[PDB]
Amino acid sequence: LPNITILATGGTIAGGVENLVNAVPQLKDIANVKGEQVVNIGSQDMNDNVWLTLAKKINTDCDKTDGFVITHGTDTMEETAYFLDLTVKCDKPVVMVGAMRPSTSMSADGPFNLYNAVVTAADKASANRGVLVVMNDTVLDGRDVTKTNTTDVATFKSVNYGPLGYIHNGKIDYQRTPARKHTSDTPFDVSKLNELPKVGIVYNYANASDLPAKALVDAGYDGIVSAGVGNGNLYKSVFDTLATAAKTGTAVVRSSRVPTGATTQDAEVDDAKYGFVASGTLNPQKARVLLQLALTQTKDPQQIQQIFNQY
Amino acid sequence: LPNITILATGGTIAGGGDSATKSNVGVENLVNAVPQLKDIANVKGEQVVNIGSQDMNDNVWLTLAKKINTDCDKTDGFVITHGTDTMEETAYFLDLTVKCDKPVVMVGAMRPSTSMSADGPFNLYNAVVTAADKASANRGVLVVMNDTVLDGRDVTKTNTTDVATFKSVNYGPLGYIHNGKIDYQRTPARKHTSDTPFDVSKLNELPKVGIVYNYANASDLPAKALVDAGYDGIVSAGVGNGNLYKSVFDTLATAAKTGTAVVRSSRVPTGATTQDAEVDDAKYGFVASGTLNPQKARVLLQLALTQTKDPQQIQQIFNQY
Amino acid sequence: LPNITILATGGTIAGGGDSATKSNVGVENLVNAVPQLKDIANVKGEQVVNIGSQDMNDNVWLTLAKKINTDCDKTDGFVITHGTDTMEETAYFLDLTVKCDKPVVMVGAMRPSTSMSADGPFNLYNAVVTAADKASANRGVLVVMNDTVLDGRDVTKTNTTDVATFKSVNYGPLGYIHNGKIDYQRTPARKHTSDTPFDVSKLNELPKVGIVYNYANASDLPAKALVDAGYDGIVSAGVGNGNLYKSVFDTLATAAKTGTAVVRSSRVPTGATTQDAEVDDAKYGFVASGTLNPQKARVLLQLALTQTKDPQQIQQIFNQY
Amino acid sequence: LPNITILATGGTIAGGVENLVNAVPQLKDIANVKGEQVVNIGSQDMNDNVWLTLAKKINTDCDKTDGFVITHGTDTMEETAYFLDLTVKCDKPVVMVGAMRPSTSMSADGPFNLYNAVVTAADKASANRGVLVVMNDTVLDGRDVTKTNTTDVATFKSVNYGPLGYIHNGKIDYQRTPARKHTSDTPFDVSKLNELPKVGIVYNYANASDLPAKALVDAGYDGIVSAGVGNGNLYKSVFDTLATAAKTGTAVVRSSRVPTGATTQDAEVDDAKYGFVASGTLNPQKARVLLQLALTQTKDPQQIQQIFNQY
Repeated sequence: LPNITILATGGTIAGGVENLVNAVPQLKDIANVKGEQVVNIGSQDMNDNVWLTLAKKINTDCDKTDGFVITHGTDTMEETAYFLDLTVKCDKPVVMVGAMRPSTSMSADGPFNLYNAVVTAADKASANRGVLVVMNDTVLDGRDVTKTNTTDVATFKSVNYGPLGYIHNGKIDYQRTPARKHTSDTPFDVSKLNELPKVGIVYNYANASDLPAKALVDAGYDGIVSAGVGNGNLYKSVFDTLATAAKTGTAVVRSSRVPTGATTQDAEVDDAKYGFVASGTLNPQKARVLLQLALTQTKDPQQIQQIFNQY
Repeated sequence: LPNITILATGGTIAGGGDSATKSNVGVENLVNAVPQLKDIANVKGEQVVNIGSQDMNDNVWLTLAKKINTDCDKTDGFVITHGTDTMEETAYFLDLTVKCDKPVVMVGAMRPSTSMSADGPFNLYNAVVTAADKASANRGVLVVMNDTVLDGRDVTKTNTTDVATFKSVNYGPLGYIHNGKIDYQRTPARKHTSDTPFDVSKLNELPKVGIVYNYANASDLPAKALVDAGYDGIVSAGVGNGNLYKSVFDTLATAAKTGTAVVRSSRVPTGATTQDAEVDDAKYGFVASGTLNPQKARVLLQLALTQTKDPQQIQQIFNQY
Repeated sequence: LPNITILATGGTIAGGGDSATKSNVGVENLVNAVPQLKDIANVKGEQVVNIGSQDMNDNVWLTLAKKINTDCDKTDGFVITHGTDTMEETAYFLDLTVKCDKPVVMVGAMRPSTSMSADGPFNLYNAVVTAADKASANRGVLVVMNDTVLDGRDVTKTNTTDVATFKSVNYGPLGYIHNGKIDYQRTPARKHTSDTPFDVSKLNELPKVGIVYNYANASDLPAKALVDAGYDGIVSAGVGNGNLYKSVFDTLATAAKTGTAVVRSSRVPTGATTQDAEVDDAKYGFVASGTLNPQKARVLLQLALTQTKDPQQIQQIFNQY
Repeated sequence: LPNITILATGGTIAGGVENLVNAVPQLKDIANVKGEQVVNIGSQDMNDNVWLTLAKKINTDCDKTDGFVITHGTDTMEETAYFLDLTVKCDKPVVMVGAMRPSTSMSADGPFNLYNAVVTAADKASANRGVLVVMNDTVLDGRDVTKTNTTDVATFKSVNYGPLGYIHNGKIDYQRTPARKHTSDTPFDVSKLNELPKVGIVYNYANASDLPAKALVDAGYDGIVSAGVGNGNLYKSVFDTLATAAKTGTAVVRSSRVPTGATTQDAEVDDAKYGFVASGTLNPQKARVLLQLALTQTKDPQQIQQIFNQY
């Protein structure tokens, strides 16, 4: 059976980490499982330092195991998954998993989610598909996956392009793979980084204040992601503040608060005139992930736009 | 035929039929752009304001509510043409502040009126059908898009470009439109229009309420900037079931005990931010938004703050409207 | 605490808590498999029948309706445990024939009770919560699955394996359940339970109604076989908005003028099969099903045929229930 | 500009076929369009003879054009699309398109759907993705696409695995391609066939009659697809009739009336014992398509099951 490493970032999702094989004994029939506690935080407190720790650990320990499962809180799992999708260089499956119900609650979803995550990490067909999220019997790619509902066990969906495969009786039928470049096909190399460029997110809505945007600019933030209205549009005072900042060198990415679809180039904002970048199907928190990593390579809006077109 | 007033807030959502007859109009041309409006209503148009909906603001909201409430006895129903980007916010504001019980229907277009297969003309026709239907009364303010009647509280823009973008993502639509007929199977249970206490006829401004986003390694600077500006309320677009990044939590905990109303909503597009989850709202003086997303929670918080600053009373408001 | 009766129609959807105490139950063990039922209700269980729901039939339907109507005054609410494959059919049959106004809630499980992360226990808990809630009365027969309360008319199985499969795909759910509390925001407008004329207490059989599928190059032999057997009604699972393959159309046109009731439904999983579309129903004597899918249209057609054979009166029934 | 052939099977969807460039003049700016009327029927009357005509025409005329657009009624478009997905051997885009509103109705969707279908057929990136359906600004694969709503212009969706790309301003961002084998990677060759094996569909529901199933068996049908309940289950009397028929050599495929998900092997029916085949994510009408073509190659249930696992 394959050697699978479980990297935990918080509390247990079934039934500490070295006792998962006794909480889910059926794991022993599909893998030899070894567990390590990397951090212990709630995922609402996820941060850049944990991201760097996780990427470096996977890239360092790749040769010591056949696949990785990362147990993670659901709140920010979609952000961590995409960060690792862009920075992991390991050739072996990396699978993120969580639980929408507490492990001690009735009909807890964690045990079977963990089982199916280990199935996915052990499947030779899972390799070269990027970093994966496995939730509710489904294999999802780290780029498009997002939390769609605040409480449903079925909350995680790839809302623009769909799942990669479904799991039944411990077997996966993969019918899709992400076309955007991931893992060893990206230039992002965080092995020597102690920190990431500073990128914040501002919301747009009727009568929106420019004060949040101005505060990030005044703090010297390297980039700002706009959660715009509709197809990435901005309330006038927010636009004005971000347009001035882009002329001073702040990177500005237009995303959307709208939960599906793409913030497109060639719409109602002349991005080239203002020095802005359109996020495509990346939602604001995912756009932040790629913008931070883009800013490790370049500050030029045309080159950042090309990054947002390839990854 | 019913008298229907169209209130325009921006550009035309339907064009055509405007060839001149003299050798030598705007909203008044809609009866020529969509000539079959004649079959279903007596239409009169007024241009209230002309702005893109990404620049929607409190002043336009107050103008619309006051106009509808003042002109209720002069017409049988209202249609408001509005940009799609913030329609869901205006719809809910009017849902809470309109006291006319005659139908008020909002409508827009996801394709330009000059484009191939423009959706505006048929959307406008169906909006007038809805405003003319006696069965549409007493259901609150409505949004009519893509052959569907949606209630103003739950309706939201779900896709950046699709003509089918507007959905009531938690509780579903009220009715579907086919061949100019509506089969209504639902009505909102939350209190609306004349069953709310919100009365803005005499108000010239609304309490200041801003929105902050949560994500990994979120800065507290947006929240701090609102607090420094003396904002009356702050809505948090939380992660998951309304949770907060530690730095943002710290600032909002301070703000809630120092005279700021704090509502926990969620960046997650469906589902409720609940009480009795993983944030002790009673300890911190916070309010949970329920199924109201951040921009909709801002609407209700602004209006709540015209009545009260007490967090327990604001929570009751968020449990009733 | 309310008295809640559980009527089981098959295997247990929750297990455990059954260790013996003597050195030397089935549905009666559910209070041990889900011990927190004690916190919310006084539960008594009866095994009505024991079958897989793919073998559901008219006799079980009649038994359930009669039992609920007979035992209504002996309890405060009912929960029916049922297989998922045909739950949506039984739910609608009971929605039309139950005359008790106390809550009747159906519940099932998409994972075996012995499996990892089995959904049955929490589904049953939430079903009892719903049946015990005074607010659940007068909303018709309900289905409670995956923390959601769904009305029996619109609820359908949308996925072959997902625990979240049951959805009200046209008009949405009535309420969501969190921490043992329901926030109801909707109720069905179509007439149900004591507002219908359908009374099956004295009936030992139901009219014969079959379903035929439409597709490219569809054979007329299924339809002809029903007609030859003297079926009282035939439901067509049409293509698109209720359309029929030419050979099937020919047979059903003949059947409708020769004493068979013919209802046009659709294999398409959401939306209505409408009147005034591309099938002249008046000319052919057909009835359009609206949002009722084929198996749900069969339920209403069977019951319509206990009252009338007249296609105009059956159409009115399909417009009211 | 590319040469695009429009093959019409019914009435016009914009504004006969030789006049589409004047109904949608913007087509002239993206392609040189030539139109042919192959048949003129409503798609509710679609049939095997039209399917054979279309496949042979595309395979014969492949060298004479750069891509194909087929105008088709929406009712059975998902069946024709999958038939062609399995039988077209041409290396050039084949794109199906229709309209949910009449061409003479307000806000008719046909004109822009046709424009976007020609965009897709002209895009070099559309090749080698199988037969496509283009509806409501979206490119969908012929296998998974299905009509989800009776009237909505947005009705067509790939409900299990998602779309291949979205179209904005005449440009497509493809992020997916079907993994199941299609077009020139299948063995199905209809170039010399005058007819297809007889395959019918029976519905399952409470108290279901076995008489439809028995009628198809008595007519000597080569195959029967069951629209089962849940995960492909059958009402007892239908099961019994189909089990007896399978022992006599009738091919029997279990599908489901449930609109998403897979009728799986290793569930509540012992397919190997009874000689049945599980359809996977193919719905009943799509399962019929593949079963008919399977039966041109083999009558053995294990070999038919392998076909349903590869195509």
